[PDB]
Amino acid sequence: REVKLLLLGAVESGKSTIVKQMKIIHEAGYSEEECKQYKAVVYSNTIQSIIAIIRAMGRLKIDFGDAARADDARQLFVLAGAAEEGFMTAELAGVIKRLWKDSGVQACFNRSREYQLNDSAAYYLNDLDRIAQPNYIPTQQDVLRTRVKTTGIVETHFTFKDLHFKMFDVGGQRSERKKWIHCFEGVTAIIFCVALSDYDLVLAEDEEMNRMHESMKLFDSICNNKWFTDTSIILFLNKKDLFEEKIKKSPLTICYPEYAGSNTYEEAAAYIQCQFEDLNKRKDTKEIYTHFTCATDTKNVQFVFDAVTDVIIKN
Ligand SMILES: Nc1nc2c(ncn2[C@@H]2O[C@H](COP(=O)(O)OP(=O)(O)O)[C@@H](O)[C@H]2O)c(=O)[nH]1
Repeated sequence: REVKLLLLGAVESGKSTIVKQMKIIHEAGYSEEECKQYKAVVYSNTIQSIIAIIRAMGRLKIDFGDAARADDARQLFVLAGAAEEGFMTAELAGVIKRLWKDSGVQACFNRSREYQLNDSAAYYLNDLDRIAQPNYIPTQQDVLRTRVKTTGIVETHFTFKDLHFKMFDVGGQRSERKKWIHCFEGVTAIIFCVALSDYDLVLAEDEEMNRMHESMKLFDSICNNKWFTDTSIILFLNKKDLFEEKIKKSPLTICYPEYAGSNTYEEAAAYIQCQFEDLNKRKDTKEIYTHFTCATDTKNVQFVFDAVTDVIIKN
């Protein structure tokens, strides 16, 4: 039997990451010379992250801890504002390192909810020593942590439990098209991704438009959509890892001011699940299957997928 799966969700919820995890787990996986192809993405990802923080400092009126840093800030734009592709040298690596390490820079970094910063900003920056190497070759995790906007509809075929799957990633924009989406009316299952860590984030261009709400609004559209009653709805409350760390310093009340529980991972996460599951009108007939995930964690996606597949077979 062939199972069709449609990944839906806002931008940066983890869709391509899950697609990548399917290749790694169910297919070949990323080869040494396949990883080399992201050597660049990794550099580009890293350069942009640091530039964003440095650029935010001004916007937020934050000062370097050391003034000799301003000379490094200037040097970053010279090396970056010269190259056209993501590269990496030893001088560049020094600049970035000294900046990363700076107190004023760390201060701006801890107020990242105020600006737009790649989630993996910190990961690449804390391993610059390693990714900066002359022969550096990205690892699977480095590839799973990259950030590439998928414009087209991506798909994958893998086999699992004598079942052949066909995953479709349409992206955020197309998840929205109320009409278009109709072309997918018979889908076996739909995996809807939500980024838990977005609760205290604003949607850039909109800057006052909370993202979790935007996702909540989209979940509502699909969930209660005529074309998917016969379609299973799986909810991946993704980024549980960054949520665990954020929740202990950024209250849920920022997202849900009516929240009265306490701000612990267990209570707050449960509050988010409920808010989503409750958007389901046909709650009588239709059941939503929720899962807390970490798309970059291959062990998690695997355990979790085994679970998803066990449900699809059952119904
Ligand atoms: N820490 C962390 N990073 C994640 C997780 N899921 C995805 N990412 C990162 O999220 C950013 C965007 O994810 P992506 O899968 O490109 O999302 P898409 O826009 O929905 O396809 C990338 O940097 C991903 O590596 C997660 O659970 N935890």
